Amino acid sequence: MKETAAAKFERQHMDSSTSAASSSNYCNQMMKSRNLTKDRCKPVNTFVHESLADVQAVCSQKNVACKNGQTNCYQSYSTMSITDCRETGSSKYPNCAYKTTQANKHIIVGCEGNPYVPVHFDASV
Ligand SMILES: O=c1ccn([C@@H]2O[C@H](CO)[C@@H](OP(=O)(O)O)[C@H]2O)c(=O)[nH]1
Repeated sequence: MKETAAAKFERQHMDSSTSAASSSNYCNQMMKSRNLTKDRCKPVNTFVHESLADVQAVCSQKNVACKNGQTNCYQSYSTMSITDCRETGSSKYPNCAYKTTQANKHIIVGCEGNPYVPVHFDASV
């Protein structure tokens, strides 16, 4: 099989199946099930609770600078339901542990391809 950059973005950052984090253990479960903690704990990761179509649409919205200075980033006009997963103080690989926090923010993504879709999650603002 093959995984594209766009598909990896979906695996790492999309969860359209819920309107918001579904439990206090959501991040522990998702960071594991989406294979985001294989070799080390990832300190922060955001999941977006919106339709794929609505997130892909961001690539036709507000062009902004990525934090690294690249100019292929785009900010959403809409405010989106997101979950931020962040390591707790006691998290220690291979037993990675996360606090699940709900938010409603704009997202900033990097985009590529035809169709022109997200390949990178840059920030929420
Ligand atoms: O609000 C944020 C900021 C960063 N990241 C993620 O944290 C990592 C380092 O910045 C990135 O993961 P990556 O290298 O696989 O693309 C980025 O997507 C988030 O998930 N949410």
